Amino acid sequence: NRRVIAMPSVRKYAREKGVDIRLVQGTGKNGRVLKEDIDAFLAGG
Repeated sequence: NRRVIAMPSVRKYAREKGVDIRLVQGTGKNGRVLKEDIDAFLAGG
């Protein structure tokens, strides 16, 4: 197995944008992928 440190909202996010939290830049407590983390993943440059 391999549980991810994301929230029910962040999941919908990656599901609505097409991103995979599993590989997002989780900066939250204990590497927690938050909304800002999702935007950061898709953003950059």
